[PDB]
Amino acid sequence: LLPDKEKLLRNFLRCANWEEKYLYIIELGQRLPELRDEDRSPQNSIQGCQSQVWIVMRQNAQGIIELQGDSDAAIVKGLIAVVFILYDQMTPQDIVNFDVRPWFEKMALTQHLTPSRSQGLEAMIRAIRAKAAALSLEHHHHHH
Amino acid sequence: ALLPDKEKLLRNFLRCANWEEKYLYIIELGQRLPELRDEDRSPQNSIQGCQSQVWIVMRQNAQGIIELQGDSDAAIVKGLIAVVFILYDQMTPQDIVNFDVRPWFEKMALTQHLTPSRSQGLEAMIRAIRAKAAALSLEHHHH
Repeated sequence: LLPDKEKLLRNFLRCANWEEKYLYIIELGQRLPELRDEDRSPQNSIQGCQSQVWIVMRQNAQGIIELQGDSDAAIVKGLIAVVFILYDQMTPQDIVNFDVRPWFEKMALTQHLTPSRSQGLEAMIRAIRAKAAALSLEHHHHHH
Repeated sequence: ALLPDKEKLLRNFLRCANWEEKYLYIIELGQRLPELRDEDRSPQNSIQGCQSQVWIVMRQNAQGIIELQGDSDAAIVKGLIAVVFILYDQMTPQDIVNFDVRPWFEKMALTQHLTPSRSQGLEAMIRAIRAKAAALSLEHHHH
């Protein structure tokens, strides 16, 4: 399976150099479960990642998010796994108020990946939070 | 192959803006290598110590120039092969023997920030080539 966020950060920082870090991210991506051919459709497409990206978020029998995704770009799929780890086992509202910025700063991703890659990472985060917000946002009564 | 010359190659590396762009450029250089002749890929032209399958075939044409072709099992290593071919482009065996690559690898910081084996594999292919070059350099061309 995928390590929790605490272990991800510790293993990442334990890598002796950036090639090891880069291949570790890709390795995690390859560990993601296969995406149902049925879910690999436009409805689940994410734009702005310089590649094909698919992400599906659904709530189980309880109110906890279950995330699945894929990318035709290995490094992008790895970033998908990194975000899944950080948002793992959270309710929609937990995802909305969870600040991931400090985790990425510690990993120093934006400083080692291409700007285009970093933008793709921001796009998926924004897309996941958007989906989490649509499930928890307030429909204020003064707006009915 | 259609690749920049040493001089251009170096400038290109200097322009890389981040670890990833540089890493992928090395992979790109490998992707620019012509495919090896169907089974030119022999245990003979096999290089060892590159933490992967590496093949390099050396040839000397009618003009005494060394022509090199290669391929690797690992994309990054194949990029390192491409770099080596560019450095030795259009050289005679003797040229390859007295060419000090050290200053070039140093300015490119080629294997820096890569896993340890990369610089080991790089050293492997260089000694392999220099070895063959020296052998040929003892038997001189015409003039």
